[PDB]
Amino acid sequence: EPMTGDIRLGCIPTIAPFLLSRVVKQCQQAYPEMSLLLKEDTTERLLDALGKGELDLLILALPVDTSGYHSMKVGIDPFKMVIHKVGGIHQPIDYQTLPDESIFLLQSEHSITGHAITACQLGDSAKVNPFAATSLHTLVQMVNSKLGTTFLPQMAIDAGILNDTDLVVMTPPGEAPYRDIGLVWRQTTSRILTFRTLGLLIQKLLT
Amino acid sequence: EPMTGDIRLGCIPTIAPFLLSRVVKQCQQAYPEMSLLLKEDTTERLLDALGKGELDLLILALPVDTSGYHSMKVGIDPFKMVIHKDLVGIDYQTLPDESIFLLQSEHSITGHAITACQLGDSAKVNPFAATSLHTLVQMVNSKLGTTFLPQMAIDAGILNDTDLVVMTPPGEAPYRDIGLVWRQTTSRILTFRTLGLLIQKLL
Repeated sequence: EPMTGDIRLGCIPTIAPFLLSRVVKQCQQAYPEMSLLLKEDTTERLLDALGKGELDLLILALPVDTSGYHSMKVGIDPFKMVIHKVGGIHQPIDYQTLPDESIFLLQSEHSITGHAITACQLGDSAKVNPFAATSLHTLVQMVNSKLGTTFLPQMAIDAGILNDTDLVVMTPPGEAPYRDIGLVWRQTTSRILTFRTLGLLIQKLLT
Repeated sequence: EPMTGDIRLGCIPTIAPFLLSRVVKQCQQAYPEMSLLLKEDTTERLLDALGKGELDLLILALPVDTSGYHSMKVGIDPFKMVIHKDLVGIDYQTLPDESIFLLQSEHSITGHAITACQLGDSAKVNPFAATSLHTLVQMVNSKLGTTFLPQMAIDAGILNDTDLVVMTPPGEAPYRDIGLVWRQTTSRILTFRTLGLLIQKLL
């Protein structure tokens, strides 16, 4: 029964595009009798889906509200800020130097907006472009068009989201500028061995 | 004032990462006094925002429900089926079950690819229910199935640093139309036609 059967897995669109294929291919090779029924959605709808019984496991970015659930941290990944290679000004980043609507952020339903704001210490909301984005690939294209800057997760950079771009990587304002990756499941699960195995595989996948 | 002032423009996630940056770049170079207040969202939510006044202009497809609005077609982009480089060889029902990767019905590209490629067998669809074509590209590059892709994604380099090859899907009209949608009672007729010509030249 462990590592066998149908498991309905949820993963947020800031994690799934550059982790999920390696998660699924390894489980196909090592556990071919386990069928992962995936779903890509944002955090609140994913936790709700776990509440209704729609899903059994969620791959989330950890600092969210997981009340009534069990949550296991499986890794960290830092934040970076990207600019076209031609406006590199100063490495210790002052947010007040930047022009007015020049920091692109996803719609606030994506947890990466709040995580990047709190972790990289963005205090001036006037610095935030009024783009209501949903894809970080769109923002990478916007920054590559010299239209501003954005925060990128490290796991996006390591999978070549900056390929075919003139973007460069900077270190954001410090004081723990990272994001926790974690696994979420119901407290009444009967598949704790499977979820701990998936967590160990994901943690090892987060190099 | 044509190309001056605030314009609230919405774009679907299956078009935006391949055209929106170039649209905004050319607009702020040729018309620097027009501010594009942008939004990425799916077709029904963009239509709801257009009807309630939250947005003024939408970049969508043509074959969606645009009752009570004005649609202008600005071009086409073909549908192409992409597969891993090792896995190759009119594309009939040879494919196994749960193999075609499709986005949720929330995104119009699913219905567009289904109707334009004559996909009548749902059993060949993998039950992913995705939202991002880049995730599906990563899944196909891991030898996990097929997916449909718009030509504008391939032109923007979505197959770069992958091992995917392009195949012609079995459709009589294997393409998707692109269009601009706005309220019929608008006064910015010249601005919207200008942006439509701009997008049409870009496509």
